Amino acid sequence: TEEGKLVIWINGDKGYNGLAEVGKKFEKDTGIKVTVEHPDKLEEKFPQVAATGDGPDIIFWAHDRFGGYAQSGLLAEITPDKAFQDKLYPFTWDAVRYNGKLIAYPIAVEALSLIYNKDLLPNPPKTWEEIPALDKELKAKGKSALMFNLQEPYFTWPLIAADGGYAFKYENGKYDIKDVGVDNAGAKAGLTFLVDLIKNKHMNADTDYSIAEAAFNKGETAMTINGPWAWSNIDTSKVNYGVTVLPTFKGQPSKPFVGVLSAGINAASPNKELAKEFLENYLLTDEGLEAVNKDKPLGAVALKSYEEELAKDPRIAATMENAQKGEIMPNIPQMSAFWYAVRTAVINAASGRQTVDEALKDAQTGTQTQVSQRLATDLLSLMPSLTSGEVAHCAKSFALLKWLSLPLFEAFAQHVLNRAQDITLPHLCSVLLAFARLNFHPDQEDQFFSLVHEKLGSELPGLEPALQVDLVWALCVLQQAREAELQAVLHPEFHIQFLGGKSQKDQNTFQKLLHINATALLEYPEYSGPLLPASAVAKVTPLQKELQETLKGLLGSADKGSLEVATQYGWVLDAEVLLDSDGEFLPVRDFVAPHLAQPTGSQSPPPGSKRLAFLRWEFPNFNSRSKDLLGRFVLARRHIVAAGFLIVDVPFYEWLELKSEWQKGAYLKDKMRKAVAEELAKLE
Ligand SMILES: OC[C@H]1O[C@](O)(CO)[C@@H](O)[C@@H]1O
Ligand SMILES: OC[C@H]1O[C@](O)(CO)[C@@H](O)[C@@H]1O
Repeated sequence: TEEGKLVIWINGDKGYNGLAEVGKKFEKDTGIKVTVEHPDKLEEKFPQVAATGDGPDIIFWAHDRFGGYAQSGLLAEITPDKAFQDKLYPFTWDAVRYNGKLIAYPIAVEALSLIYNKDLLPNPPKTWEEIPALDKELKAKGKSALMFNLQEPYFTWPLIAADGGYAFKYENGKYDIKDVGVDNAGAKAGLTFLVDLIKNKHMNADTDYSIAEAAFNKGETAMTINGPWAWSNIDTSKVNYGVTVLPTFKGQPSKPFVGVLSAGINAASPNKELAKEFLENYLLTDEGLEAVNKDKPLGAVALKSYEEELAKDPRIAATMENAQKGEIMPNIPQMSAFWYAVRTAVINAASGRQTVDEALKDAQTGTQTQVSQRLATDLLSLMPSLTSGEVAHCAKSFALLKWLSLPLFEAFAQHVLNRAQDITLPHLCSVLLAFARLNFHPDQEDQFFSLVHEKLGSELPGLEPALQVDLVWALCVLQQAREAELQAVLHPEFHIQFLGGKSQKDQNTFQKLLHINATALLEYPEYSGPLLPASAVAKVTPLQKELQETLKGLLGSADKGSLEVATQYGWVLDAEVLLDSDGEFLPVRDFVAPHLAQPTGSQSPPPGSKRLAFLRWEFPNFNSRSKDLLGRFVLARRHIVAAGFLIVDVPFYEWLELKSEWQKGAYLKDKMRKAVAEELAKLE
């Protein structure tokens, strides 16, 4: 930012001294002094001081940061002619583009490769499909085939994306933030193969960077996946290692992300043509790059002529080959959500918290919709200027993603109260329905639901019938329904309406009617209003499957428990048992069962009998990243308890820690005992 000289920022781990030698030759020929600095955290200092017109004339950094600098207008558009652009590998120019315009010069290229132990594995595998058999071979020799960091998506992405996956679609020099390839058939096939490697004991789901590096550099595993930064540590080991092309999957190359060390020009620089001359004519030449490479190695470089020299090192050649088959890392701000969404998906799928399809689906959603704490924070700040309809829209969308940001939902409630004067019923109802879906109770709880009752009392009968059900049901979820609202939906007219339907929509409306009716029966003791007539109350997951098989083994006989028990309240129990006072199973269906629509037995349960319900909770039954159930299932559990059941909760994350059948039986028996003991303590 000073005329007549050039100031260059570059990270401290690069060959800034070799870069200075280029500056000295530049001064010698042009008379322009060139100064090179390596300030700490320059990738964060640069947007600070360039926003106000200060900083260096040229900055060196990985290309992904430059996309954000350009958005702020901090990087000048560069003007290399086609003659110069032909000197560099074409794909590298695709990394220094913003809104179709070049904003930096490619310098060096970096990507993951396959690193292998030539003593354990003289010829590395060409394909991913061979590795399992190879691991069986090596496990018998006291070794393993492959170990790499499974915790961070940067290392797993080469396999996930091999057969068609991609972060954001790139076309005509631009990224399409709406076109996300996290959940297509290629991403699924790759992740499935990764998960299968784990299930088959060829890889461990806990393996991270440190574990894999130690294993390979100690000679314990025949292969790893890593980058040039890791070569020094292997040189200091005793492993005769090679570096080569990543294996194919479905005959498609592995697609690692590519990092392009680039040089940008400060938009606030008065020496843009001097910076252009130094970069194009002195740095990006065989002599210039050699000078920098002599100080600290660049790895593979974008300049074709010098890459031919460096590529004599077969490790550099493999780096460039993998980069040319890889996916340039998108330089757009939308990648932040990608990293978080995909990281969660891989961990969830590899550990069994989700299937491959479920995990990638959510990562897709998370990447397309850019959900992040910054999103909720941005909305929280707009709240005073948002309309009632915009809040209703917000609430609906967050509830749909099961994303319960307590600070934002409390601001929804306050927003509604501050506009109780003119807020329309639809806008109020959208918030109510969102609160119920996520089981959110605001701090000004009495005030919020007083408004709901007030606004809804006079207009409820005139609403569409299915909507009346949706709204009363939401109040039942939140324990706010009033007898007059229950009555409005439970009087003998409303039923015949939805009762006789095949739509699956009337059937859902009716199911919610059973929940309302169940609330009146079980949670309002003084309720003397109308109820549904007794005559009108009459796909399998792995968790559901294993829970049933484990329970069948414990019970021993079919008569000591009932599986998939449909109640007259709409809810279905995974299982029910009747324990006598000694904790031994009784023949449950020999006894009366008020919770059921049909009577199934005449005998009265012995005194001291304890009726237990096993209730399974699946991953989607919870708010995102929490152990709090959605409203629908808070309501279900509240009803089963009110029906006189002791609860054995079987959430997926508890069952997931039980790796053997013995553990699963022991866990269920413990939960039964604990529930019964919890009760006896209640009665004191
Ligand atoms: O290539 C640069 C990238 O490499 C990583 O270390 C991989 O974990 C990232 O943290 C960084 O952004
Ligand atoms: O979200 C709260 C709910 O979470 C559970 O622990 C899940 O098993 C229930 O016991 C509890 O009521």
